[PDB]
Amino acid sequence: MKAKEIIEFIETFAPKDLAIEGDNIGLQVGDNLDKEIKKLGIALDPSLSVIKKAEKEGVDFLFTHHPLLKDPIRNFTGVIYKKLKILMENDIILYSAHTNLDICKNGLNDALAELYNLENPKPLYDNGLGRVGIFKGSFEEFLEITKKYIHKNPIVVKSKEVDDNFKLAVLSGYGLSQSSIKYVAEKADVYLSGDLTHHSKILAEELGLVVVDATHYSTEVFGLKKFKEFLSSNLDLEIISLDF
Amino acid sequence: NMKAKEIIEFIETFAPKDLAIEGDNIGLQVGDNLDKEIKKLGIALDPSLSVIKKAEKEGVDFLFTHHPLLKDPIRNFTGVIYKKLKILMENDIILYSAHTNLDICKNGLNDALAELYNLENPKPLYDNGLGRVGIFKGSFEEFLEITKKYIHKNPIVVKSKEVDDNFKLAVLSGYGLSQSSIKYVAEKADVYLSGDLTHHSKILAEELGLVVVDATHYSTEVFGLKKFKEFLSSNLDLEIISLDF
Amino acid sequence: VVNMKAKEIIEFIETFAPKDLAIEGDNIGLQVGDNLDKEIKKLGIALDPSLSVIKKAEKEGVDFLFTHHPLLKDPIRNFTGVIYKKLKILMENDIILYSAHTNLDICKNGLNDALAELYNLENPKPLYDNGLGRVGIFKGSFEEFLEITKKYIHKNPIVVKSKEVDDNFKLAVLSGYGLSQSSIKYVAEKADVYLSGDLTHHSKILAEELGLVVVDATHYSTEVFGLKKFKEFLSSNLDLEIISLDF
Amino acid sequence: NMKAKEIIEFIETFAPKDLAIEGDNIGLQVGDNLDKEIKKLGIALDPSLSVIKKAEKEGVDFLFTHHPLLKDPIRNFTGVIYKKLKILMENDIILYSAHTNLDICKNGLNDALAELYNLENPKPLYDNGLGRVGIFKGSFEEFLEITKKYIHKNPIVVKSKEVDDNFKLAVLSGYGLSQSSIKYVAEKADVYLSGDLTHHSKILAEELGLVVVDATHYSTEVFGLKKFKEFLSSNLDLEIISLDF
Amino acid sequence: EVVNMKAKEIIEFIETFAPKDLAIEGDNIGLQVGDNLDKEIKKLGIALDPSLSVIKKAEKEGVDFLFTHHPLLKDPIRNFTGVIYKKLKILMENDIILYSAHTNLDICKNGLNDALAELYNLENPKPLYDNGLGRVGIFKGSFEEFLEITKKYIHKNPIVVKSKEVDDNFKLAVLSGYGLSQSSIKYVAEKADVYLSGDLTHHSKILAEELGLVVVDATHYSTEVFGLKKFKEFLSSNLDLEIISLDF
Amino acid sequence: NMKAKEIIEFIETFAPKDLAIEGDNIGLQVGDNLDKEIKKLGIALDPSLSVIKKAEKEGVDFLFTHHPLLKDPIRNFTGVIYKKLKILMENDIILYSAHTNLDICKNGLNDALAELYNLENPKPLYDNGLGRVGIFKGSFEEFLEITKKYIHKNPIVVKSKEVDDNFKLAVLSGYGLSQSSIKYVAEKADVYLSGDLTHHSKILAEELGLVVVDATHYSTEVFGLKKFKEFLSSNLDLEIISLDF
Ligand SMILES: [Fe+2]
Ligand SMILES: [Fe+2]
Ligand SMILES: [Fe+2]
Ligand SMILES: [Fe+2]
Ligand SMILES: [Fe+2]
Ligand SMILES: [Fe+2]
Repeated sequence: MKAKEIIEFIETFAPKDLAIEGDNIGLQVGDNLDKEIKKLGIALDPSLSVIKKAEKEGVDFLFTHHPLLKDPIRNFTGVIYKKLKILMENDIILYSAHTNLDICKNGLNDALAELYNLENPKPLYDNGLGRVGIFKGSFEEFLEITKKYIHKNPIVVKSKEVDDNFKLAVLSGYGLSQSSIKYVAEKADVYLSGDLTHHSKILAEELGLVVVDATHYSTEVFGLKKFKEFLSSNLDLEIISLDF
Repeated sequence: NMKAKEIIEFIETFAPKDLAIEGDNIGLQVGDNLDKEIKKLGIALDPSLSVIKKAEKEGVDFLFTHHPLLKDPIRNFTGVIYKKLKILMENDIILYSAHTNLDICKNGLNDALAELYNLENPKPLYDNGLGRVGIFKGSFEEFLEITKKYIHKNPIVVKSKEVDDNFKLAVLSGYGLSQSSIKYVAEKADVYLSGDLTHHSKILAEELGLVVVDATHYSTEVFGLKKFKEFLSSNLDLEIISLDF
Repeated sequence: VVNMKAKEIIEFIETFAPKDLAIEGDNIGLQVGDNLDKEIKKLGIALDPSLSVIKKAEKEGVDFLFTHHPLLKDPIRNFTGVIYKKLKILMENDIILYSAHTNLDICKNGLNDALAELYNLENPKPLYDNGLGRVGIFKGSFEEFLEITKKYIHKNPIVVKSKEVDDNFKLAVLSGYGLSQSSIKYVAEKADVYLSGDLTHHSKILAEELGLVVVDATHYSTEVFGLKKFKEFLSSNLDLEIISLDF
Repeated sequence: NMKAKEIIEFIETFAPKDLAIEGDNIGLQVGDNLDKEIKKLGIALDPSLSVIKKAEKEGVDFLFTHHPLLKDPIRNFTGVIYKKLKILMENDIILYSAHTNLDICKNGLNDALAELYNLENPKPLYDNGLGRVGIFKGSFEEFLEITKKYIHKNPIVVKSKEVDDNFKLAVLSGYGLSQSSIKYVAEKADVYLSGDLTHHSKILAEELGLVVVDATHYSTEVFGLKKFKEFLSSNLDLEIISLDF
Repeated sequence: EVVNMKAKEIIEFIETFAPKDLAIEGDNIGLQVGDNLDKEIKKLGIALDPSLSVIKKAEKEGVDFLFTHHPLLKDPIRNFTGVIYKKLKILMENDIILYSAHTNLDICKNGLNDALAELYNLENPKPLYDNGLGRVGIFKGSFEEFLEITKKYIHKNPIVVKSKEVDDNFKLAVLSGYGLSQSSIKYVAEKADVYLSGDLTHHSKILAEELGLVVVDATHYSTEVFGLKKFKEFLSSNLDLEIISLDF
Repeated sequence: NMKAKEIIEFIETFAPKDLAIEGDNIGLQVGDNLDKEIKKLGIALDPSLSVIKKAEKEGVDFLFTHHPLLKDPIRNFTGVIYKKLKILMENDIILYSAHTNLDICKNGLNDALAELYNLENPKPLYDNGLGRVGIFKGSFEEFLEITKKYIHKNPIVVKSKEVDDNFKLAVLSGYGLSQSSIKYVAEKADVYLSGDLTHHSKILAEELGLVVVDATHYSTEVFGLKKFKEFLSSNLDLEIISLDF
């Protein structure tokens, strides 16, 4: 397969126009997209160690969920220099699907909704991010699923008691901003996401929203693993994971 | 028999308001007549709803907090903010905050951390005076043991590289672990002690080789806030209690 | 005469003056309040949520305070001085404060319609694109228009008589503050005479240059005319004691 | 006798342009050759169309106004501004303004008001130098009588509270009655004399207990402008007339 | 059979050919200087620029209505001194109307860009930019023939940035006026082999060389005046009015 | 045996980075390890693709340019910038720029022009230090002949007016012929020597009566850049070649 064909397949699953405004999705680093691809690597982050591992494992198409850069730059030194040097010197293509992969059908948020078997799931935000629906079971059962499948030691902000058959909101990645807490508190009893910080914990306690931080990494890697299986099943291509 | 304005004078002598960084909402949060006599002072990290309820329950007349009531301004009064204000106003509880001016001032929250680790030749970490950095005269393991004994029993350690003895330690009380902070501090220190670590910042520290120790936002401020509470208790003839620590 | 829940009063008011009619950025709706199941015995109406209005509301046992102007235009993050005094009174008495501002200016039979109907404007149209103000032909003389103004709105309006006004002229009306320099420039292309409130020096000079006759019947009176109509409307439909506080 | 540039130098010695507040469009409004000989100088508050027509009718060569011709810039020349510019350009009448620099300078428009009321220990009201404030050594009624005799016969008085003798009086020539000004001045004075009162500012003054006297924008400026005109007449051998006062 | 027209009739005619809503966002088109548009017009003058020398020549020649492609001012002002004072004074004391059709004249059918596309007989021309500016299509011939046309009809010594060899039947982009900004070079490199426009500067030359876009600078003036002459001929054919050109 | 950081130190001593105007992207463009030993330094006006290819071909390990690689920041790497970065990174070629700091410094690109024309009592043209202006002690024709001999054989001359002997000459290396520059310099000089003339600026200069001589952006910079190259060659024991001049 050619790089552009891999990109075509991925964009059919996760169309770029589903990405939220300003999200740096698509080609991160690359020039010739007609090149035949020897090995595909999948990672959450285009980190320096991921990129070093890509070169070591002979990966020539590196797919990541997070973009290489959010903020644009005009000097190339330090860590970004080391990263670009490896990608360019080895002609490794770097391509990202970020919020388009969060939002698309069977994408990262759908993977969470399906894991918890949410009843009548809907998008949490108007832009399509996150899912919300009824968890048909006890709070304890929800926690066991979280601990078994996502993360063993989640932070639980137990802001109030949770009855059976509650509204569960899920957001893969960083969903625990203060403004998100305020928003989700109007829509759900429990909010499962990642990257909890102090001010957001206090706000959830005030609003009575139960928050479960199963970490940014794990709430995304759960769906990313499913995405990797989908690619492996459909493409005649060697595919490896680099930071999971 | 102290007046609210005299408590405010005492606090602002320790932590002058002009030390606060641009835009920080410090000073009087809620209150009108500052000639009011104050019988009981409450100290808290956060002006949360539960802290404010506890203040009312305990007969607190002056509520001092590190964090301001609001960061972003509002023009409607409903829900939680309505509930908070209602309690403060019907009890005429004054709410007053010292935030980054208390981080930055001499013997404030960052100085308290610097003194705990006995930093050699300490300097402000940032140009605006936030944080401290200097040499820790000992091993990484000794630095960790101090952290576990006095700050947080189990901090997250991002061990991005090996750390030699007599290393450069930067400390910042509260939330110091933004991505831009990681990048900045990596140029100034081997080890960075602060709070509120998140994923992108963890990855960035590993790339840069900066060892990051997250002893939490709460604990890295409450360490110094307890010192500030003792300082107030020693100098003021006033009943003083802590509400969320 | 019975008691209503606050949410029922709000629902009625918003059917008359829908919130989506408000112009961009206008702070309309709930100003101060939490539980809208609160039972309401006495509804108070005011132009302004002033300190004296709020004191009178407390004094008169008002449970629901409706005002045309919002409590705050610019948001705040400290609560001291006057705003402290106002909120303390409202919160201690759990008085709900609710506002309908430009949505009440713009809606059918709202404040601007009330003026257009008073002057019996022929073929009235909205004055601005956002629906604010009204303009049409006044079927009469300038003096007849002034006497109507004097009888119903304000007895001694300031008249900037920029030119002679012939019978059957184009009259623009805007309830409240409609006399900014940019408004004078805009309305000068649309009307012979502009009736509104809050005239200041640079706007007077500008009107004289443009030949636009301006009548300042005051911000207060040009809104209160329609606010009285609104109060009568509520009194006719709601079984509630309803009082006016600053008019 | 005199060239325009000499008239300008004299005015700018009295009211230096660097006194004008940021963004104020002061100085040469319309003109090219400043060596032009000037026989007749006209002074006006506003560079209005009727003032400019009168300048042309009276053979004015140099038109001085307090207010600038334009606050906001334009890139098309039609309607009233076309009419104004055509009269000035076709007659090579120079139009020059001193606006807030004339408000702020020593013996300028605000100083003229301070001196009329014989304010004790006067200070600038704002940090940028606008307005004056000091003690009025007399009763409220005496202050009002001075106001009515020398400034405007029927000022609007917002009597927000009782005013005792020897009160703090703030004065600002022109438009000083914005909401943000009311809030500011309420901290500094018992009584505020200025112009261009509107509804929201009246309500706010009542809430704050600030007594406000609107003696109008026009009259509170023209008082000092008449003084300025006499000063010019005393010092320049030039025919000098006033156009809108 | 030469008569006087009212200014508003001239404006109506021009705006029928080049409607104001074709002008790009922010473009200062329409009436520049003037008040009464019932003014009777005996002599219409056409110019590229409302320069001081053009306005002086207009006054000298008794022009009553001055039409220019470029607006008098792009950026607004609030003081009237120096050159703009000199210009406005001449226009106002003589009550000469100044009116401009700028990008609406660039974009309209048979406007300045179409005139270039037609001169090069572009095959299947399309607007170069989405807002309608410029034209692009196939030049059915050799690069050398394209050059000969350029030299004969537009400008005798055009600057050629020969970034690569150009084969016959290439994609030719044209933009009348200043089309050679860096952002334009980048954009057009994706759409054409050759870019004919005006006002080349150093950074743009380097960028064109990097991208392999052949750029031909036939000057800002000449790439617009070619079409402006057509426009003047069009007016002369349709209005029974004396019409002269002032800076061409 | 000299290190990249030592080359950079030498250059920044001559042209300190703090002389660069606000926002100018000067300093290290591409590079990581500045302890690297440098065997061959290349000097160029532009970090163009052809310059960078030539640098690789000639074995240049330190590439110095006047113009920065990027003015506007990017967050994707494709096309031409990909090709350029790849060549630099795969060969570990350092790219370093001194832009307006080299324009402004003593004996920098603008001083070099001022010295060529032997300007009398030269001063900076702009407040930020850009450009130079002073008296040319000779005729306009003598000035043109110097230009033709040393800078550019055939400069564009916009002869807006006649020029008397001993006129005021302003020089600015590179692109100095913006419309706002034309307006500014017309107040300070009779003749303006710079580069990159476009139509609107030509018209404006004719209106103002400012004589403009466009000796091209490239040539007015390369003149001083050659001087800078000789200065480096005279002081550093290093192979130094020029790449686009
Ligand atoms: Fe993420
Ligand atoms: Fe904090
Ligand atoms: Fe109003
Ligand atoms: Fe004024
Ligand atoms: Fe043009
Ligand atoms: Fe340059």
